[PDB]
Amino acid sequence: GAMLPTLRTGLVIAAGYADKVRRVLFAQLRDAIKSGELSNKDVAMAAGNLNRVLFELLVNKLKADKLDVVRIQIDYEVRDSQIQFDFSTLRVELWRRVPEEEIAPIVEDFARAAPRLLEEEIRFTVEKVGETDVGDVVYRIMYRGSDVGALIVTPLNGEALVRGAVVEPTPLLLKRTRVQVEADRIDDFVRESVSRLFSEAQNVEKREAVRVVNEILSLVK
Amino acid sequence: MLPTLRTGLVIAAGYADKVRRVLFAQLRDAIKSGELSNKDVAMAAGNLNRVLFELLVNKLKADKLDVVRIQIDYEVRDSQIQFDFSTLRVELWRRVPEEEIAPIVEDFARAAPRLLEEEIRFTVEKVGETDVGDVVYRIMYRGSDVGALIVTPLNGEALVRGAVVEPTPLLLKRTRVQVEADRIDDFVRESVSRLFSEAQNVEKREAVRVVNEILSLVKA
Amino acid sequence: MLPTLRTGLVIAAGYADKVRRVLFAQLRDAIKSGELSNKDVAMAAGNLNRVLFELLVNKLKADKLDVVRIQIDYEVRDSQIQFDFSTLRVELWRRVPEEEIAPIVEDFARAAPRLLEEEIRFTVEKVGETDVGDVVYRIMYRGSDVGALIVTPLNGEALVRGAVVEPTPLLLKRTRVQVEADRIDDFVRESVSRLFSEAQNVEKREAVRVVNEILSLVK
Amino acid sequence: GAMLPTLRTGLVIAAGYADKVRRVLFAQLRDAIKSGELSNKDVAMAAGNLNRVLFELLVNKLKADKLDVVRIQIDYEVRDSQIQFDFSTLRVELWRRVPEEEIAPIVEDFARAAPRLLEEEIRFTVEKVGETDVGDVVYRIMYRGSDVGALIVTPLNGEALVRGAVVEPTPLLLKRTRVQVEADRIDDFVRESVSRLFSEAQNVEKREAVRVVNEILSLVK
Repeated sequence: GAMLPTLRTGLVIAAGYADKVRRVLFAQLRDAIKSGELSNKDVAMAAGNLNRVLFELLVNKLKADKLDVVRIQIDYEVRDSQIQFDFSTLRVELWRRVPEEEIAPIVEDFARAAPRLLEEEIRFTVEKVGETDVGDVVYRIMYRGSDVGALIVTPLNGEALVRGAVVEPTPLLLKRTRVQVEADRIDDFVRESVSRLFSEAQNVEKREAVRVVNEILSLVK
Repeated sequence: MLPTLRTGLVIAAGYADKVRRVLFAQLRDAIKSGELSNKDVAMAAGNLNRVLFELLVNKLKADKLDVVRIQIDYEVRDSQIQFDFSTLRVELWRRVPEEEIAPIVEDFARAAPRLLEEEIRFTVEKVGETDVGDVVYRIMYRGSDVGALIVTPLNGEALVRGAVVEPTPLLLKRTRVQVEADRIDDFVRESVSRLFSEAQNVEKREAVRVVNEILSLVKA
Repeated sequence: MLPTLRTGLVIAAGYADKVRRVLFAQLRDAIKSGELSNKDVAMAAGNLNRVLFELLVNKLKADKLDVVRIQIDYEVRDSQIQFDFSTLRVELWRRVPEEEIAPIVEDFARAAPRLLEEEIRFTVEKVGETDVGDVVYRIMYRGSDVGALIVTPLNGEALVRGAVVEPTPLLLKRTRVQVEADRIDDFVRESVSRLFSEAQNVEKREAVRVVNEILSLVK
Repeated sequence: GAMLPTLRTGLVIAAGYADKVRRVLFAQLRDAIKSGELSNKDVAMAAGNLNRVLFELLVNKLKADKLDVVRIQIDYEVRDSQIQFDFSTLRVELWRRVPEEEIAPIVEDFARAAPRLLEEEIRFTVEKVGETDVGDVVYRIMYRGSDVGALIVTPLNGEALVRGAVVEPTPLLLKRTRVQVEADRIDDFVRESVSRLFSEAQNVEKREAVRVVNEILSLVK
């Protein structure tokens, strides 16, 4: 009734799936082999059997190219000195390669505009989402009309505290910042200043940005 | 020549964190030594990620569940990181929808047990003979070249060794059989599948190497 | 700046395959483009591996079950890889014998289950006011600094949030508690463990960023 | 019952064990989460609790430094939307850092000689093991007095085929090579030529060399 361990290859070029499967299976069963529950031979045969099935599935049925990408997982049971895969748990993902002829032109041309983009300031817009229990105001942040983050403003007297994050086009964290407000409406000040505020935000992991966006949005909902 | 930032294969939704993590790993010594600040590296990765966003999401229309692999050279000058955009390479692989894959995977879940029951059927074709008179055969699976074997005739007996890469990598270790020299060809054609039903499961790279070693003996 | 072959952490027994695999991966594009052959790369990795063997076994006296991390710069000249040995760096960690580790782990393993669910006790030390008048506290575990807490006094209420990195990373999200302003110090010293007993389990890196964000407001 | 899944960190610097533990557990339980069998919260708490316990073991009991390396594994059972660790399966390995001050000077000195050490053929020695049933001669190969490989010699007529493999000081495969030599001179020939032969051997992965050595040694008797 307990969950079974799972053989997972992660992403691998299709030409390499067989040795990925074998190496992962050996790594997972290293202790079973040292303990004498299983022999090397047992594990090699189990991996070889699974590769034999995958070959028919990936190469003959799905027609995967050797330069495509696959990810495979399957659960297995080791008991009574025998390994059995549970094929009802087999999952296969496939990604098909975009021909270089199609990509390279685009990349080449784009690389010419790149040195500009590296430095050029990101322009964002905002729309009000609501207020918190404590009277903070929450805004959604957008990049080219699409939602990418959130901002939270705490009104003071002719100033305010601002904090927020965006996930795109690069993940940024705007740490608590105190700013003088020169506009009757906080709304007006947020509209004209959001891009300037983020021009000094810090670069972080996407995961961190996502957490902060979600925390802020949760305070209004 | 320059260090290269390399992501390896990554799901597109995760490319930015991979870029950041790889760059920090590569420049950990330059930071520990004060040559660069944590901030310098974060900003470099951040700026690169911004550029990659426009490329991947706009120009290449990559979906977040696609796979990408990215590399670009960079230089560390005067405590600044500078990317060489003429070395920017991007690879893209587009996800096959579950609808196309799931039913097919489902079939093999069902057919796997009986598929494993069957001995793998191989066929052979003579390729040539070596300097010392060993006979070399190519091995095929469903008509396509997958391997090779080599047979050394002795007096009334013979040594056999070989490998196949597909449908699973198998190494046939040196095996001694009793057979008359003038029937070795008949022997190979009749018994290739039986010989390999007892071969060793190995890495593909090993089987690939053995097949090439064998074939090279009959190619001048 | 030159490319750098880097192994990351690897058991000494396996450093050779790591060096080889990393070198091929880094030169994948130069091979494709005929700048180098597979033979050239394989041979370069092989020669480097031989040199590292001598250093590891003769000079560093590394055991095959020790851990190493190696790096060295290289360039490609006239279709041949050339290593720059002035940039060779090797780090080594020596295995603590299993015989010494196992009794300690085994004994502790017996108590682990009890310890698993038990409440973590924290203490605090007031740091002081921020510019706008929130109050920051350091959080300590067993007399050691592990986190920070920031309290924003309201009208008969206070907002509290914070984080600790040890003994496990926890994030206390924005929480509104009923407390009088003159009672805040006492409330915090009295309730910090209770508050964190229902904090969010997070990554250590998240908690670190939050602790630094908070302490920077008063440093 | 069936063998349980195992949480394994691989090698990790001690200061990073908690996040490795958390990331691996999430990766392994991603499907249980997506299926509704477990929540993100369940997994986060399981990992956090384990990390809490590991903190006491690593930092206080084994007294690991943050810059040491550790590797941790423990089995766990998931069933009925509940994660339970089996602490009787907890295994921890520790490696203590060798101070830079101590290694750096050794490495720097060695690096002076490294280039001139590549102008040098690897010197192997051999010892005869025995003959195979068909009369091939098998030798063990040694480097620094230790067994690192094997060679097999098949006498022809005034000639011989030689092949073999070593795993140290770097993995090398000597492909079938035909050489001129009288049969009663093979021992002498092998002593005098093994190092010269391996100077042109193929560089391979360690496992490839191991397999050849074993297959050659298995033929003896």
